[PDB]
Amino acid sequence: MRYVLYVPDISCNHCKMRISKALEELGVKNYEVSVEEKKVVVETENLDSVLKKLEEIDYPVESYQEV
Repeated sequence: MRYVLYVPDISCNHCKMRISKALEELGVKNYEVSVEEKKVVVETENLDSVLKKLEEIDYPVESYQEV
């Protein structure tokens, strides 16, 4: 299923990568990051694993929502 995280730590361009590296190594297969809108979609079967990974890269998510 796919979820639009809200990651305000992506206020910067370097921050965009921090997520992606950790998502690729998490093993997501469909995702997008936005520094413009401080946002991440992931498409995965355990969202928890993503939200965990986000906190464990120092990037606490505010909220998410399914799309």
